[PDB]
Amino acid sequence: VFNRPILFDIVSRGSTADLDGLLPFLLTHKKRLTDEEFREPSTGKTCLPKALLNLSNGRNDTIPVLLDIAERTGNMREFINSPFRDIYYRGQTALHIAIERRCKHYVELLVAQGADVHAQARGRFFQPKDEGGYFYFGELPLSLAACTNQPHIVNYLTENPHKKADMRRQDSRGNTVLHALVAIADNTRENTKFVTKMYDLLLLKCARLFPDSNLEAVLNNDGLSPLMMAAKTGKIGIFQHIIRREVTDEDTRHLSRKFKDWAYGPVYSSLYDLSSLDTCGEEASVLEILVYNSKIENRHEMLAVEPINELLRDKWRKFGAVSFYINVVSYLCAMVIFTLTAYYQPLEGTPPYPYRTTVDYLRLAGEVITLFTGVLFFFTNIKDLFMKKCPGVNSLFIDGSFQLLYFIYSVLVIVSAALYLAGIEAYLAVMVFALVLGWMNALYFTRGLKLTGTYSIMIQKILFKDLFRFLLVYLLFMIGYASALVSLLNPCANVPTYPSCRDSETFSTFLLDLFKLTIGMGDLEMLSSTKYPVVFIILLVTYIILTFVLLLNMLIALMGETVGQVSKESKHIWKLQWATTILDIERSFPVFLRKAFRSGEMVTVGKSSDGTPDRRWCFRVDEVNWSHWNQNLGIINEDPGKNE
Ligand SMILES: CCCCCC/C=C/CCCCCCCC(=O)O[C@H](COC(=O)CCCCCCCCCCC/C=C/CCCCCCCC)COP(=O)(O)OCC[N+](C)(C)C
Ligand SMILES: CCCCCC/C=C/CCCCCCCC(=O)O[C@H](COC(=O)CCCCCCCCCCC/C=C\CCCCCCCC)COP(=O)(O)OCC[N+](C)(C)C
Ligand SMILES: CCCCCC/C=C\CCCCCCCC(=O)O[C@H](COC(=O)CCCCCCCCCCC/C=C/CCCCCCCC)COP(=O)(O)OCC[N+](C)(C)C
Ligand SMILES: CCCCCC/C=C\CCCCCCCC(=O)O[C@H](COC(=O)CCCCCCCCCCC/C=C\CCCCCCCC)COP(=O)(O)OCC[N+](C)(C)C
Ligand SMILES: CCCCCC/C=C\CCCCCCCC(=O)O[C@H](COC(=O)CCCCCCCCCCC/C=C\CCCCCCCC)COP(=O)(O)OCC[N+](C)(C)C
Ligand SMILES: CCCCCC/C=C\CCCCCCCC(=O)O[C@H](COC(=O)CCCCCCCCCCC/C=C\CCCCCCCC)COP(=O)(O)OCC[N+](C)(C)C
Ligand SMILES: CCCCCC/C=C\CCCCCCCC(=O)O[C@H](COC(=O)CCCCCCCCCCC/C=C\CCCCCCCC)COP(=O)(O)OCC[N+](C)(C)C
Ligand code: NA
Repeated sequence: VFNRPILFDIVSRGSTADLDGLLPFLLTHKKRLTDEEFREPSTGKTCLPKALLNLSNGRNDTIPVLLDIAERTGNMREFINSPFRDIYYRGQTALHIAIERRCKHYVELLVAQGADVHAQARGRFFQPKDEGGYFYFGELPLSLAACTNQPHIVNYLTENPHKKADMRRQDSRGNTVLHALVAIADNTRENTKFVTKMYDLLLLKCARLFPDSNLEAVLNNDGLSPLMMAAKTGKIGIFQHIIRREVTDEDTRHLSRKFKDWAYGPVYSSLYDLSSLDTCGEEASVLEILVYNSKIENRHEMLAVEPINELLRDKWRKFGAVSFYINVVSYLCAMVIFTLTAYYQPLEGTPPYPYRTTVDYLRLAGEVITLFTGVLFFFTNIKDLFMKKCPGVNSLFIDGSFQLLYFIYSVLVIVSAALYLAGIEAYLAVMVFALVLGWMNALYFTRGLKLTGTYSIMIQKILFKDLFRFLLVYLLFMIGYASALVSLLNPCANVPTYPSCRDSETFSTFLLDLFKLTIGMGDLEMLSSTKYPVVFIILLVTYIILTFVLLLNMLIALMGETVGQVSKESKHIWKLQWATTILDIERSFPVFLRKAFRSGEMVTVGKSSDGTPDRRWCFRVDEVNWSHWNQNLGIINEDPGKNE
């Protein structure tokens, strides 16, 4: 009377008037609502999911009934819990369905019987949009309700009579509720609204509940926290909100990262928490994540917030400026040292090994210092291949290209030294390409000034969305005419004189004469040796119009369309270049020296409810406001000033 297909029409239909009869039929035959001849063969779906999917205006009258019949045969902690055993909805239960349908009345019901509030929806659907899934809320019903802008259940699953969902529970990746809100978040307006609210709501609620380590400290199975997870994923709206977290109620002020050290009239000093941002060596940091392994589309907005920008300038003036300007002079000299050898490198015989003088020993000092630079830039770039390297190289204006070019320069100094030692005499030609790269690799060191650093990246953008497009067509106009005009010149079999005639290098030299014409440093050198002389000049004049008057001047005009558009991008890319420069210098120091150039200070920011004073390494920011007069919230230092 009640087989599989007939019921799943009923509970789908929502008619609680023909299923009066399951009990006398589901008791004498000794069946159960959780059998294999009663669930769909593919997923594992049951009456109780099917009801909530087929929900009539927020009300399916069958769920109060089926669980009554479930009890009188007997199952609640096996019926409600029954997960879909698919590889695609794995772990999903009726409760995961009761909240996504946004039905609160039954979440009370499903929890009233004590179903589960930590079942983990591990399916390929319940997977981020980086694996082959759609919607990753975490994996828990609590993490779901928070990640769907549904506060009242997020309260309920915490504050209810029956079994409570704690916030400390990790999903299969370590990610708690707050790790998950950073995952579902985007940097839109309405998303960042409830993300921050439900973010706030919980770590406040974690403190009134378990009075211990904040939930925001709970790392995951990658090693990251919600703040370091926002930095890696590019979530500004929450990333901002964490760093400027002012909590006023003194029971939870310890969940703050912006403080108010003092406020005399309309001037106050704000004091930021650099607990994770600037950790000198020991811990993983927010600042090394934004700058190295993050999303380049939003780093400039994540580095252009509270203390980060002030924090990098506070590193540049200490050590970042100086050490950089020792890196530049040491490189320029190394290229002087590499210049002098090539100018005093002899050019007779086998590769000129014999030195036998003082000057030739001074040259040898230049070749040994040189080969060091090559192998140095070799090893430093190969260890980078095992460590930081491999973004979208050479379309990446944050040392993506220069890493590639110093690697080339590293090869050619090793090749040239191989051939200079293997006896081949073309050490020079390879060495000559190395020399020119290296002086062009001194554009690397234009980061110490917004002027020249903004300059060396426009060069690289006007070399992409600009003069390669030109090289394309210009090679079509040029091969077209170069083949067309040499087709008119008569061979030298006809007889010895090239510049009138055609033989065997005509094309080659003639391209150069056409390359000179477009740019202007050539002469037409009009020729009567051709068989049709008038048609020849019809074609040169079209080359000169369609290449100097039309393209090479349009080439100037496209740059103007570029440098007006990529200027704002270029100021933002420099701030990454500049920052990546600092953290590389800093990272190269030992920990005791980083810990000597700390950007901050210990401050007694409050008591940790045990009398333990909270000694956080922090960063001051003087600020002024002639409108926010009631600055009487968190005045740590009642005596305003720093009183040095
Ligand atoms: C940029 C190019 C990319 C595609 C590859 C195109 C290659 C172009 C080079 C053309 C070489 C010349 C070959 C034809 C002419 C020639 O030489 O003909 C002959 C025979 O040739 C040779 O014996 C070989 C000599 C050259 C070898 C080294 C080239 C190395 C080029 C490397 C590529 C350049 C970029 C490298 C950087 C890569 C990374 C960048 C980032 C990429 C983005 C990530 C004459 O020679 P000769 O020695 O005089 O022989 C004597 C013959 N006799 C007279 C005695 C009978
Ligand atoms: C204190 C605030 C000062 C503010 C005022 C301004 C001061 C500026 C001083 C600048 C110092 C840095 C410049 C020196 C050269 C330098 O650092 O060259 C670096 C590397 O050099 C070293 O490895 C040498 C080891 C020793 C260095 C420090 C010596 C200075 C110490 C004295 C300063 C004062 C503090 C401590 C002294 C100890 C006692 C405790 C203090 C507290 C009181 C007792 C060059 O970079 P490179 O690796 O080539 O680039 C990275 C390459 N990559 C990763 C990008 C590929
Ligand atoms: C990925 C990097 C690795 C590169 C791969 C290529 C490496 C090695 C090739 C060298 C071996 C070939 C020569 C051996 C045979 C020989 O000996 O051949 C010679 C002539 O050979 C040459 O001239 C070889 C020219 C080499 C240059 C290649 C390109 C180098 C790299 C190019 C890329 C970098 C660009 C920079 C430019 C800046 C602009 C853009 C910047 C970027 C944009 C801003 C024959 O004459 P002969 O006197 O008889 O020789 C002596 C022979 N004897 C009599 C002793 C037996
Ligand atoms: C108050 C501060 C007290 C400290 C004072 C200074 C102390 C020590 C100075 C030590 C000098 C050597 C430091 C080397 C640092 C270094 O390794 O630099 C490298 C640069 O390559 C080299 O150096 C090549 C290696 C061979 C050495 C140089 C040539 C031989 C020695 C010359 C020394 C003489 C100097 C100058 C004489 C002329 C003077 C005119 C003044 C004028 C003042 C205006 C940093 O490249 P990287 O960051 O890794 O970026 C590369 C790109 N990539 C890989 C990251 C993408
Ligand atoms: C390759 C490595 C990289 C090197 C980098 C350092 C290079 C240069 C140092 C420049 C420092 C100042 C730059 C700040 C400019 C600025 O801030 O503002 C600029 C104003 O520009 C200037 O005034 C440029 C200088 C004018 C005089 C030229 C020579 C000065 C250098 C020293 C002398 C060199 C000569 C002769 C040598 C003779 C010696 C005997 C040998 C002779 C033979 C024996 C525009 O204002 P704004 O629009 O507001 O800027 C926007 C950026 N903003 C404000 C946000 C930072
Ligand atoms: C996907 C396309 C792939 C196609 C590639 C095919 C290229 C070449 C293979 C064929 C050449 C074989 C060698 C020729 C024979 C030879 O050895 O001839 C030599 C002379 O030297 C040449 O002729 C070689 C220079 C070029 C010649 C024209 C071809 C032009 C090729 C241009 C390729 C264009 C690519 C791309 C377009 C640009 C835009 C970017 C793309 C799209 C986006 C990426 C011997 O002369 P001699 O005996 O003295 O003759 C005298 C005869 N007399 C006096 C008796 C009548
Ligand atoms: C859209 C661009 C392409 C247009 C192409 C179509 C136009 C013309 C091509 C056909 C020309 C044919 C010429 C005649 C054939 C020839 O060559 O006959 C030669 C001699 O010729 C002549 O005496 C012709 C007199 C001069 C007038 C030339 C044409 C008119 C010139 C103005 C052209 C204006 C338009 C265009 C140019 C500006 C372009 C920039 C725009 C933008 C581009 C996108 C044969 O020698 P022979 O009689 O044996 O020697 C003389 C007799 N004696 C004394 C030895 C016995
Ligand atoms: Na213009």
